[PDB]
Amino acid sequence: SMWIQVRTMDGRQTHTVDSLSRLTKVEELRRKIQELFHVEPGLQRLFYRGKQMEDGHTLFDYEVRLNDTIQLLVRQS
Repeated sequence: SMWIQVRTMDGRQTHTVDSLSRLTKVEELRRKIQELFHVEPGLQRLFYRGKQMEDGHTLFDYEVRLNDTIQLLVRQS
């Protein structure tokens, strides 16, 4: 069980996502992020240490650890 921070690329908005496991899928993270930031998954692009995060992969795949941060960019289209 784990928690991570999601912060916008501009720095202005941040939310903890919790009740995750290291096996959580990126697509599932996108859905959690929608509830908190109100951004449809299709417009979310997620970055971990500058690397774009892809569906089908887990947090463990990206080596994300407890309370690490991932960036959210919101596309216009």
